[PDB]
Amino acid sequence: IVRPVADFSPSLWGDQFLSFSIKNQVAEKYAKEIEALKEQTRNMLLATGMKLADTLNLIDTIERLGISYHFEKEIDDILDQIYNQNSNCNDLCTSALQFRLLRQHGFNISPEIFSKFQDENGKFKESLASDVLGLLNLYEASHVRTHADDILEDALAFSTIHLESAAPHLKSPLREQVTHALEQCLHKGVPRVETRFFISSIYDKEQSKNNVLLRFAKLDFNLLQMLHKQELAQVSRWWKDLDFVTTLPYARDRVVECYFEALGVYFEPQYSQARVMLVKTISMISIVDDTFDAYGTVKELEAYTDAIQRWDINEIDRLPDYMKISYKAILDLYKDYEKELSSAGRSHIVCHAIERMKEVVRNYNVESTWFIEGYTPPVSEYLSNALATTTYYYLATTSYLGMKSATEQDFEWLSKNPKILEASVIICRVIDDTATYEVEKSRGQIATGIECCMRDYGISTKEAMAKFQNMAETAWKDINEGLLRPTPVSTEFLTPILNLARIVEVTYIHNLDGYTHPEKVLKPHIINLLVDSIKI
Ligand SMILES: C/C=C(\C)CC/C=C(\C)CCC=C(C)C
Ligand SMILES: [Mg+2]
Ligand SMILES: [Mg+2]
Repeated sequence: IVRPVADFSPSLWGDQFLSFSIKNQVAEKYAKEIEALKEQTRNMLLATGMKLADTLNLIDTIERLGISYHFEKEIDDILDQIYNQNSNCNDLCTSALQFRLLRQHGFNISPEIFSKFQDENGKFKESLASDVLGLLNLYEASHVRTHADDILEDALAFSTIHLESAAPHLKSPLREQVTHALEQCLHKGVPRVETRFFISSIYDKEQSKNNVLLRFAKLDFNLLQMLHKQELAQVSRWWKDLDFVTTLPYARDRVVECYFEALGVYFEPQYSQARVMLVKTISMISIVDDTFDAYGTVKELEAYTDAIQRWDINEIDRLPDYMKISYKAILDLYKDYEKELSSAGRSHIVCHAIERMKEVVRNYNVESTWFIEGYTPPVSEYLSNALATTTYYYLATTSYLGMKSATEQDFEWLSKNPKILEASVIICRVIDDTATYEVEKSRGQIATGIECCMRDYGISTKEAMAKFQNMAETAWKDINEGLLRPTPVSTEFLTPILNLARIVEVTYIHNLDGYTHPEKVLKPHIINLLVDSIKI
């Protein structure tokens, strides 16, 4: 049997992550000062008689500095109270910020706060075009719209045109903040990435900066980075022992990239265990994808699918040699999962993640069949299979495994394919097909998402690409709507789904597969998040 040619580039990273020894003295020094700075920060938030604009600017700063995970109660109480006071404020800057912070935290504040800034048609008064800060905040707020927010239909285009016009003459670092926002808005960015940029390129360079807050953010970012470095070391050891880089040389070698993805789903230390489990699944399912996609044969892929469906060690002998590697590693990864959760009595929940992995594999197989036959389904039929081949129902289920508070009713909710999860899956799927379109019409892909769409509707490649853009916009409005209270589960179980959508946007920025081709988009992030500390 003849297999296809290996074209995946090797891991950029070698072994620079394989061993990290925490300087335990440094850590304890950071932690001790952090405790002091934490209380100073708290007392800032609990301070009385602050004006509205100063309270929102404080919370916004703490959030961009990446330290708001320390003050979830205090921030919640202050925004709640702001929500219920429905105060009037005649300042675009403060109104737009009030809107974004409330919406991001689930409070369904009314978009009518923006009507006083519009003319008749509900178009923004162009007299506002010289209010750079107001424009900046309207621009960030315009990314948290729901379907009930068509007052804001114009805010993105209006704020964008005038930020571009103003940017070249703005002072620093405001200029760099605006330029960055136009390339990457806050709401759809990965939080650690946005936080590293804010600390280093913006706040550190602010004439007005608060020194307590800056030192806090620098120390906290560097202290957490040490934890992530440990995790990546241990995950890097795990990957090494499996040695798929030699035994399965057809597969992408990307455990570091998988770690970055999992660090986007959550970065806080309380999710250390969840983070490590999640990375391992991403790795493994990336292997199964390379097998179906650029190596295995029709007959082989079917025995793989059946074996996965059956999910029993007895089945290895039914599969060719190399597939036995994949198969046993998968089954043992899940025995390990069951062991990690024993102590706490949560071993049973592994089966949810398993059922979603079986589903992924089935749909890989269907997609193979469609390719071998040259079948070009209608869009509806394409999606009923290709949504799950994003792995996003699978990764979202996985993300809960390590979260100690995840209950069985939380997994029940996720199994019913709730609206927020589906939106996140749709974003992943259409970003994929827009990016990997051409590159797969080269390898003779006949059932690419875009193709199905053109043939189904009778429309050119462009119009089809714009139709996928619309499903993504619809999907982001659905995610934003899914964060509004009352939430169907704790917000703690909603954020991973939202972060899954962020991860996809950040990895395919500028329409290029950054996981397979990490050097251009993911490499600078991995360096800023996992190599270089923030110079204090
Ligand atoms: C956008 C396309 C994909 C995501 C492919 C399916 C996912 C993987 C093969 C895991 C690595 C990439 C992540 C963004 C988690
Ligand atoms: Mg694939
Ligand atoms: Mg494929």
